[PDB]
Order: sequence, then C-alpha cells, then structure tokens
Amino acid sequence: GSCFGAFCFRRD
Repeated sequence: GSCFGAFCFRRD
C-alpha cells in the first residue's frame, strides 16, 4: 500500500 511512482507495484 506504500505506492510511490516507480514503486506503485508492491505488497504494501
């Protein structure tokens, strides 16, 4: 859920 642009694809 911690989407951050380039990191908008994770299990957070």
